[PDB]
Amino acid sequence: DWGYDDKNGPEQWSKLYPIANGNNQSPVDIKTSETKHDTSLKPISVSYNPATAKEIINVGHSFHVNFEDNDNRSVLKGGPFSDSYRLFQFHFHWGSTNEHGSEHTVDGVKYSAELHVAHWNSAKYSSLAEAASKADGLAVIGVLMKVGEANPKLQKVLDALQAIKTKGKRAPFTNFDPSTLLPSSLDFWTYPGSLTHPPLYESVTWIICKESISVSSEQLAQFRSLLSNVEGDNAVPMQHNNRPTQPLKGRTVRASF
Ligand SMILES: CC1(C)OC(c2ccc(S(N)(=O)=O)cc2)=C(c2cccc(F)c2)C1=O
Ligand SMILES: CC1(C)OC(c2ccc(S(N)(=O)=O)cc2)=C(c2cccc(F)c2)C1=O
Ligand SMILES: CC1(C)OC(c2ccc(S(N)(=O)=O)cc2)=C(c2cccc(F)c2)C1=O
Ligand SMILES: [Zn+2]
Repeated sequence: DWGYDDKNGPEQWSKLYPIANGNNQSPVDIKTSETKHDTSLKPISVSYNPATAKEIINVGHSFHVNFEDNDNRSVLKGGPFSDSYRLFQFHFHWGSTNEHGSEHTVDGVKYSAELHVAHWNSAKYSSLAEAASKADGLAVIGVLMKVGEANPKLQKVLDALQAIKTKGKRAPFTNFDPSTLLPSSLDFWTYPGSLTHPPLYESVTWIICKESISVSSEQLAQFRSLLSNVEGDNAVPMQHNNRPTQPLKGRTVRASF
């Protein structure tokens, strides 16, 4: 139903998903003059087991790399968290052009694309499903991506894309540690927010990295070469899937630095 186009995109979401106009919506513009340093913030600690990598799948508006959810082999802790959060997938957002495709912005600056590494609170909840709509249910690391030099760490992901050309296509995807996609500095901002597309639950603690990572124009072109349609239908390229930033509505963005 929803999407990113002229008829079903972000401007239209609040019709079926009224929380689109909520007070903890994501993404946001991080104004660095207005962030608050939090000395009680601990360093971010991620520990992912490459063996938890399971599959890669075209979900129509995007593609996802899913991880096995059985145990806490791959976890995120530290930062603002009391609980350990279990990794369950990562994915990207990008734009119609190579220069304008991220979701979060920093001091009004839009980046080329964005990496999201999603986790759920398995310490407190029974399942991803139970956590999905709890204020403290999900944790997502966002990394801003800036077009420039090719990023060698993306290669395994990119090579898999030809195996998931149309909506619903899935392929095995194993032995990969997405922490290798993270920048060297783990300075970060954090703020309370939401999924950046429907159902838009305000269930997400966001961790946004201070440093960007690279991506080349040719690599972004591989993202856009995916199709949003089901095989057999007319081809619709997966051209863009980033949401505009949303008002902070009183929220405070905390900085670890
Ligand atoms: C909108 C609705 C019902 O939700 C999902 C979906 C939910 C959660 C996650 S995830 N990986 O947990 O974030 C990913 C996808 C799909 C979906 C799943 C596989 C292939 C596909 F083409 C679509 C849907 O059709
Ligand atoms: C299977 C999986 C991952 O789980 C949930 C989900 C489960 C339970 C609850 S809750 N907290 O019980 O209301 C909330 C969400 C969805 C889901 C995805 C898109 C739209 C939607 F409405 C639900 C999924 O695709
Ligand atoms: C609640 C639960 C498990 O989480 C997500 C989800 C996670 C992270 C982000 S994001 N872009 O990082 O904020 C956005 C959405 C979905 C989901 C729903 C519909 C389609 C889909 F592909 C995924 C879910 O069903
Ligand atoms: Zn995302």
